[PDB]
Amino acid sequence: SLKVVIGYLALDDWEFESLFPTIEWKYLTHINASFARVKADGTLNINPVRKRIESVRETAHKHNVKILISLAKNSPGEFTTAINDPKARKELIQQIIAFTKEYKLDGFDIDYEEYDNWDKNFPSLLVFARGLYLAKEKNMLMTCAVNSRWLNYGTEWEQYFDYINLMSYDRGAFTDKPVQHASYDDFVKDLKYWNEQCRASKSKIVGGLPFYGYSWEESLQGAVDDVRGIRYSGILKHLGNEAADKDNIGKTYYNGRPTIANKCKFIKENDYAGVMIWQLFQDAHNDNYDLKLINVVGREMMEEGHHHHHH
Ligand SMILES: N[C@@H]1[C@@H](O)[C@H](O)[C@@H](CO)O[C@H]1O
Repeated sequence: SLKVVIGYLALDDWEFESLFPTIEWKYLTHINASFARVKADGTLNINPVRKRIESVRETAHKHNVKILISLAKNSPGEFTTAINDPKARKELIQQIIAFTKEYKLDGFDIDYEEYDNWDKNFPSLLVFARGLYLAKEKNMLMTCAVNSRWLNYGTEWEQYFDYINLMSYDRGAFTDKPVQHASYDDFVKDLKYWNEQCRASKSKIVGGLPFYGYSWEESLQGAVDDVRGIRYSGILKHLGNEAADKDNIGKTYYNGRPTIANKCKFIKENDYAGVMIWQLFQDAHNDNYDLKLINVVGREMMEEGHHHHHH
């Protein structure tokens, strides 16, 4: 089966202008334009993507990369409210299909993360999934960003998606207490979980990879964001190039090149669909080109090899 590399791209990222011209398209098969936000009434807040979606699509397509619009809650409870209301649900489904057609995208990605009353709300989420699947075009791609092991998705869910992107990161990282938010062991167990418990064929299961981490270091308390999150580019900037080949330095935990490489290796060695990346823009800049994580994924998943013309 064909391997994939699905990269998330935040279209309203502060570093967009500067970094967009550097996207390594040869190492990507799909990109998820980051978030048209779902509103309580089923309508979409497309402010984070409206200004660049068309331009991103033209570029992606020029490099034969598929582009999907990723959807997530506008604010807590809004995505749930939308799917729990019949008319708002039908409106939402029409908006997604319409946005996808209007901007000539290849599909859409569902990133539903309303954890309040998860089990109670799942039947309505399924009703939503079934609907989108029925309303979408046959050729339109339909993917989803999912959690593993800690939340049930049942065994029906899987069949409606071309690719299931496992968010194997942020594990136990929102308290004091430094932790590795994306360990190798958790990555492997998450993959197993979807194949053995959610009964999803390995052929559509894709392992998520983080191009960022967290730091509980006192010296970086202002460099990290809202939740102590820090980009790989930030990690190299403050911790030095030596950080590129480790998953931890002091109280800063992330995924260095060896681990990213090893996760990619596991994917290939066990015939999974491929890998996914949360935020391509978080990667190192060209000042550290050789230490870029996308190049590690590229060397593992999209290695051209030695070839010649006139075969
Ligand atoms: N014709 C091939 C190219 O397609 C390939 O990209 C290049 C890589 O070095 O080798 C050439 O022989």
